[PDB]
Amino acid sequence: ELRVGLEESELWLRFKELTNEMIVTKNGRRMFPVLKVNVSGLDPNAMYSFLLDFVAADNHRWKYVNGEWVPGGKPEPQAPSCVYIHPDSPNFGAHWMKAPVSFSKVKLTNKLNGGGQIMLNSLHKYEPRIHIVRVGDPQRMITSHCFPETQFIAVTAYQNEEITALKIKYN
Ligand SMILES: CC(=O)Nc1ccc(-c2csc(N3CCOCC3)n2)cc1
Repeated sequence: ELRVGLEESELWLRFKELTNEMIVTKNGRRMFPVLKVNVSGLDPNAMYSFLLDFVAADNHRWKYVNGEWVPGGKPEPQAPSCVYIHPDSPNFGAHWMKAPVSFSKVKLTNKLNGGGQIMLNSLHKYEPRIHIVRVGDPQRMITSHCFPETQFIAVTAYQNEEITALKIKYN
């Protein structure tokens, strides 16, 4: 059976405890932690592509007030659906199962200036999601997994000084 496990889940949870934040910039910013997953139960002989997108978590915005995150207004219109294609795609099941799959090069932006980046609205919460797409399949089978440990609020600058400190501590 197909199993996709989050790697470094305890590191993600140290960030989620504080409410995790990821910087978005005009030119794009890599994530820390990096999203990495282990995979078993693909057909080692078949070929798949791996995709990453970011699902909006709430029907409202957030704001950091008196040291706490609280509901911060109505949401901005949905960011356009951008998908990040894992650079190893397409590849054999055996390739994806050989070692954890890392999305270390994805960049998050708040400006649609292209470059295979993901556009996010500042002060909104997102949950990373991975899709596995079978190659050459007339049914276009796709399997999708969410990772609740990895939820974060997109920000143009860190709000929580503890997040700023944790980002330096572990990176
Ligand atoms: C059942 C069903 O809805 N299937 C399905 C839906 C969406 C995709 C999809 C979305 S972007 C994509 N790419 C991007 C280019 O490289 C790999 C393929 N594939 C694939 C299959």
